Amino acid sequence: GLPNNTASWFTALTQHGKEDLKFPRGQGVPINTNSSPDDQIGYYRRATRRIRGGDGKMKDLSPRWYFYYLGTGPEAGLPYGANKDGIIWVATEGALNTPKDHIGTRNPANNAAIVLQLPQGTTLPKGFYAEGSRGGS
RNA sequence: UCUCUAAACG
Repeated sequence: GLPNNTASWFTALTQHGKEDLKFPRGQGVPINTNSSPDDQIGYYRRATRRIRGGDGKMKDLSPRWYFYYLGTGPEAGLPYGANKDGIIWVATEGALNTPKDHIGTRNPANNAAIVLQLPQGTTLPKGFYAEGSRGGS
């Protein structure tokens, strides 16, 4: 198999406030045409860019938030709904609680990234900056 | 509550 591709396919949100990207009910799984109905299960996590030591640049900005598919991204070895700090788990009725082998080992670096967007274009948390809801007034 | 990475003004 190819190695674990570890990064998010999608656009990442940036913090304005201080409270974590905590959804109601487990409802917050994004849309992506190049994915099946079984695929639609995943988690949100933080990216403080705050360095434990070595191999990264302090930049002082607010933090970011990334999504991953189930059994993919940095927490790829957790099952669904696991009890770890700064992970927010999300699922659809229609998804399967299996890890995503192809989606978790293939190469995102091949193109542009996928716009993070909810079903119906449901407006993401006011605490955060997304690619939608641009321009005024 | 909680440290994680490629610049932000939904």
